[PDB]
Amino acid sequence: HMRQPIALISVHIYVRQLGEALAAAGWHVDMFTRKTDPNDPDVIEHSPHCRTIRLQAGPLTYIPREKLFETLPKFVEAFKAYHAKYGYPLIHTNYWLSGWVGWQLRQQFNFQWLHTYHSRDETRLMVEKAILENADCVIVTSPQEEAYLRRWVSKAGQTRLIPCGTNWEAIALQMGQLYRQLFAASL
Repeated sequence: HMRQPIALISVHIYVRQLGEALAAAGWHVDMFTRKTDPNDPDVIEHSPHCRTIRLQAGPLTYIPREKLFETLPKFVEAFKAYHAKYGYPLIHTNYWLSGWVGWQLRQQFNFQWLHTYHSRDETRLMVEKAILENADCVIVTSPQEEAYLRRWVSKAGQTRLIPCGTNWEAIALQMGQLYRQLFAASL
């Protein structure tokens, strides 16, 4: 629908399943995550318009989320080689760490930026505030996490409820609709 090459970013199963259901509905989807082994493949094609791209960004090993922040400037540089060619009009970031990447990108480029929230503290809170303030839309997966965000992080920004679940077709349809809403708001 609406506008073509979209990028989902998950530095660290939410994104993999979303992008495949999105592409089933017709979106051209490139999903980016980090490499965690030097024998990892660079591109995994799932369908003619859906693939996962694994970027070398920090050590070629499994790094847990609580140690990933320092790898993000490298993830931004690796991603910028793909964004330099594909020019993604929409980028959808997953978890606050990928959102830092989205935040850095949005400071340099003009794209529709959506972010999905999920539930060191000093860094996370400042970054989560920056994302809420500058992203076009932040997705929460339950009222309880929306309640937490508004209580403990910030009241700023636009949040939308797309609930946790195992029906990825349904989720993708709701996400797709948001994408198109964002794109039409160009006026």
